[PDB]
Amino acid sequence: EFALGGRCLAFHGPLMYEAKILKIWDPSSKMYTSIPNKEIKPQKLGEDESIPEEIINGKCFFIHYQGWKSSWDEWVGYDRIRAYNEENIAMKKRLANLE
Repeated sequence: EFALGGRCLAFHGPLMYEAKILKIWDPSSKMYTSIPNKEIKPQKLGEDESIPEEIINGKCFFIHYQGWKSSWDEWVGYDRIRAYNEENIAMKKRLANLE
Protein backbone atom coordinates (compact mmCIF):
# COMPACT_ATOMS: atom_id res chain seq x y z
CA GLU A 1 0.00 0.00 0.00
CA PHE A 2 2.89 2.42 0.75
CA ALA A 3 5.98 1.88 -1.39
CA LEU A 4 9.15 3.89 -1.93
CA GLY A 5 8.53 6.13 -4.95
CA GLY A 6 4.82 5.33 -4.82
CA ARG A 7 1.77 7.56 -4.84
CA CYS A 8 -0.29 8.29 -1.75
CA LEU A 9 -2.71 10.86 -0.39
CA ALA A 10 -1.82 13.00 2.60
CA PHE A 11 -3.65 15.37 4.91
CA HIS A 12 -2.23 18.86 5.14
CA GLY A 13 -4.63 20.82 7.30
CA PRO A 14 -8.26 19.66 6.83
CA LEU A 15 -7.79 18.53 3.18
CA MET A 16 -6.07 15.66 1.37
CA TYR A 17 -3.49 16.06 -1.41
CA GLU A 18 -1.78 13.70 -3.83
CA ALA A 19 1.81 12.99 -2.80
CA LYS A 20 4.82 10.76 -3.63
CA ILE A 21 6.77 8.75 -1.02
CA LEU A 22 10.47 9.71 -1.12
CA LYS A 23 11.68 7.98 2.06
CA ILE A 24 10.39 5.42 4.56
CA TRP A 25 11.58 5.50 8.20
CA ASP A 26 11.85 2.44 10.47
CA PRO A 27 11.57 3.71 14.10
CA SER A 28 13.11 0.50 15.53
CA SER A 29 16.32 0.68 13.49
CA LYS A 30 16.28 4.52 13.35
CA MET A 31 17.07 4.37 9.64
CA TYR A 32 15.23 5.27 6.46
CA THR A 33 15.28 3.96 2.90
CA SER A 34 15.26 6.57 0.14
CA ILE A 35 14.58 6.84 -3.57
CA PRO A 36 17.96 6.92 -5.37
CA ASN A 37 18.90 9.58 -7.95
CA LYS A 38 20.96 -4.69 -0.91
CA GLU A 39 20.89 -1.89 -3.51
CA ILE A 40 18.60 0.45 -1.59
CA LYS A 41 20.01 0.21 1.94
CA PRO A 42 18.70 1.69 5.19
CA GLN A 43 20.56 4.86 6.24
CA LYS A 44 20.63 6.99 9.38
CA LEU A 45 19.22 10.50 9.55
CA GLY A 46 21.63 13.04 8.08
CA GLU A 47 23.56 15.28 10.47
CA ASP A 48 21.23 18.21 9.77
CA GLU A 49 18.02 16.19 9.20
CA SER A 50 15.15 15.89 11.65
CA ILE A 51 11.90 13.94 12.09
CA PRO A 52 9.27 15.55 14.37
CA GLU A 53 9.16 14.14 17.91
CA GLU A 54 5.40 13.59 17.55
CA ILE A 55 5.98 10.86 14.92
CA ILE A 56 9.62 9.63 15.16
CA ASN A 57 8.68 6.57 17.23
CA GLY A 58 6.33 5.25 14.57
CA LYS A 59 6.66 4.42 10.86
CA CYS A 60 7.15 7.67 8.95
CA PHE A 61 7.12 8.71 5.30
CA PHE A 62 8.95 11.66 3.80
CA ILE A 63 6.60 12.89 1.06
CA HIS A 64 6.51 15.41 -1.76
CA TYR A 65 3.13 16.98 -2.52
CA GLN A 66 2.31 16.84 -6.23
CA GLY A 67 2.74 20.29 -7.80
CA TRP A 68 4.04 21.99 -4.64
CA LYS A 69 7.54 23.34 -4.07
CA SER A 70 9.96 20.79 -2.59
CA SER A 71 10.25 23.15 0.42
CA TRP A 72 6.93 21.68 1.61
CA ASP A 73 8.33 18.09 1.58
CA GLU A 74 7.92 16.65 5.08
CA TRP A 75 7.66 13.61 7.29
CA VAL A 76 4.18 12.24 8.06
CA GLY A 77 2.89 9.24 10.00
CA TYR A 78 -0.18 7.03 9.55
CA ASP A 79 -2.36 9.74 11.11
CA ARG A 80 -1.96 11.83 7.94
CA ILE A 81 -1.03 9.41 5.12
CA ARG A 82 -3.68 7.50 3.14
CA ALA A 83 -3.59 4.84 0.43
CA TYR A 84 -4.22 6.03 -3.11
CA ASN A 85 -7.44 4.12 -3.71
CA GLU A 86 -11.07 4.64 -4.74
CA GLU A 87 -12.46 5.18 -1.19
CA ASN A 88 -9.78 7.71 -0.20
CA ILE A 89 -9.97 9.64 -3.48
CA ALA A 90 -13.74 9.98 -3.03
CA MET A 91 -13.13 11.15 0.55
CA LYS A 92 -10.51 13.68 -0.64
CA LYS A 93 -13.04 15.05 -3.13
CA ARG A 94 -15.83 15.19 -0.48
CA LEU A 95 -13.66 17.05 2.05
CA ALA A 96 -12.84 19.75 -0.51
CA ASN A 97 -16.19 19.87 -2.33
CA LEU A 98 -18.75 19.37 0.45
CA GLU A 99 -16.88 19.73 3.79
